[PDB]
Amino acid sequence: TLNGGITDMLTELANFEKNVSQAIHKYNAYRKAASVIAKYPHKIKSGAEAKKLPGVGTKIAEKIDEFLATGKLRKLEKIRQDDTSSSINFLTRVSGIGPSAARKFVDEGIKTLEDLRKNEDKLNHHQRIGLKYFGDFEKRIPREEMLQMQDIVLNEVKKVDSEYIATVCGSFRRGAESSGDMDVLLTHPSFTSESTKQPKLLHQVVEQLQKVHFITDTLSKGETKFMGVCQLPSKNDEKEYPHRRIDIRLIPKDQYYCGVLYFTGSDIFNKNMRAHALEKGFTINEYTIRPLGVTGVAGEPLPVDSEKDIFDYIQWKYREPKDRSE
DNA sequence: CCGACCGCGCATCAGC
DNA sequence: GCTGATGCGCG
DNA sequence: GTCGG
Ligand SMILES: [Ca+2]
Ligand SMILES: [Mg+2]
Ligand SMILES: [Mg+2]
Ligand SMILES: [Mg+2]
Repeated sequence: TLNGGITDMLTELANFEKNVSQAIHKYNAYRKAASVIAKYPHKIKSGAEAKKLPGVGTKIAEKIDEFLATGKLRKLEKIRQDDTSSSINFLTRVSGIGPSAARKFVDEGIKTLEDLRKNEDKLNHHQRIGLKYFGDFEKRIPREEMLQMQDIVLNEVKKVDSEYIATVCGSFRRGAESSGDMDVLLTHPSFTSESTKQPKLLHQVVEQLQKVHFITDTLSKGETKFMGVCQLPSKNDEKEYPHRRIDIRLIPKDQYYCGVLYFTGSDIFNKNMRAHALEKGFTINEYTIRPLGVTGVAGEPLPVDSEKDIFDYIQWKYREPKDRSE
């Protein structure tokens, strides 16, 4: 947190551009600058110093000078004062409400938690669950609780079929002491890039977890991706644990390494890595890495036997998960 | 300058 | 019903 | 908003 004041300001700018301006490229610009600054091992003394980092340009450097000088940013002070902007920023904190819906609700005079509660009829299923657990979803998950959650998911999955393999990814795999949610990567030998030998592979796991009352709500669900809600069991006489977000992704077994690279993140790391891939003449998704032809069209999937193979193709030294928290 | 900025699953809607 | 676009979300 | 060519 050497430069926490600066990274916080940039993150707030990023969110404004995403949520209010709907300017996704500016959102990404601010996030990139925040990330490069967060990893910079010196306390920043000037905008000039910051501008030497990639992703920090003239405008952000000027903002950093203002912030260092006064401890604030006039641009943000004004944004905080603005009713429409503040309302839109708030509503987007509900899962399922993005920039477009938030502005639509604000138009219709729905702009507070109270307003949402009285207008449940205007929400879709995802938004209604997001509102229901608004408080809980803002809380972080102590790694101690992530470990208990891991034990439950891994054991319940084993009970369904011993051939499943469940891997907890995201911030947890990066070694974080707390996580925003739980991300589970699932494989089964019956599901590969070549064939699907059993139907309902994801379904059966989701069903078992609902049966033991671990999964409590569903935000969205398909053949390969589940997004929903879960909760640890609590003991006699004790307060219940908060409800938590859970994501489950079923990946073809022979594409596990690309899948775990993707699902481990961070999100900014993934964007950085994929961009570099392109520069090197490859394209990366959660399934494969493929060479780009002279025309720029993706060729056939390259052989991958480890996460490190992917790094090797794009000529990056291997980075352990704990070093991917960008 | 300026285009180029990752990549994709699921839900919802418009148009047919 | 299907296809395509869009919104939202995952990392 | 940034920056590579
Ligand atoms: Ca996230
Ligand atoms: Mg996560
Ligand atoms: Mg996340
Ligand atoms: Mg997640």
